[PDB]
Amino acid sequence: VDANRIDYLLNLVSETVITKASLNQSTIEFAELYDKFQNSSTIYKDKTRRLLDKMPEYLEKIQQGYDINSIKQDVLNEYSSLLEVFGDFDSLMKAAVTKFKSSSQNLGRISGELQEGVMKIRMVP
Amino acid sequence: ILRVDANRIDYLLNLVSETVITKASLNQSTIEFAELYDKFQNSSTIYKDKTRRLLDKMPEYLEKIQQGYDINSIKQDVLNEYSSLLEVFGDFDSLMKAAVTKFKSSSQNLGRISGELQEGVMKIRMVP
Repeated sequence: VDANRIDYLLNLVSETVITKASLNQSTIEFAELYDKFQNSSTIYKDKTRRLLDKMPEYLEKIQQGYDINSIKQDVLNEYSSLLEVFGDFDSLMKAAVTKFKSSSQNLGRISGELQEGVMKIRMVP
Repeated sequence: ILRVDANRIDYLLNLVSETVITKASLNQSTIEFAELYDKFQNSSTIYKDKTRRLLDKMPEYLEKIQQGYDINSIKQDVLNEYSSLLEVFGDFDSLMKAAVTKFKSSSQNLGRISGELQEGVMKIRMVP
């Protein structure tokens, strides 16, 4: 066999180990993203329960003549942040998907090269 | 200008086959996470619509109770908005966790295969 053909196979395996390292890093990124979603989900579900449980106190104040605008001020000040409870989940997720897709596609390219290269040595008599 | 063992080349073929299988599984995991991103985006839009509606309704509904509206209808509608909001992402947390678990499994398998490929390809090289 050609010496340079075997050195190409060694270089492809080197590319595989690097791609393996990047894919491992991607598993950690997606585990972190799962944790972030799970935490934000539990937090919003807990906080929205607290909001509903607060409503009778707001009613008591209104019944005593408290300004409804002050109630609105209290509600929005405490609870409007619910809108952002997931933080940067979506942008972090999109970036992690893009990075994972690139590494996975590169692995496909390497594996195709490995397949054809080793298959062509299997064809030498 | 190199000599290689035929049987070791067939062994490397089986390692490359395992690599291709793992790659196909990793590709499906990229699609799974892309689907989950899209699902999060769609459900997050609904989540914000529902949260804005609940926040707007609460002071309005307090005023309506004071104006003499049927209080049960107010309580019921708040609870109905609240349960819709609690369920807006459905089983996303479980689906995301399962997707991470599958990806971790295939990634670890790739690490094992890559170690075997490294030793396998280096040992086919014989002199003269």
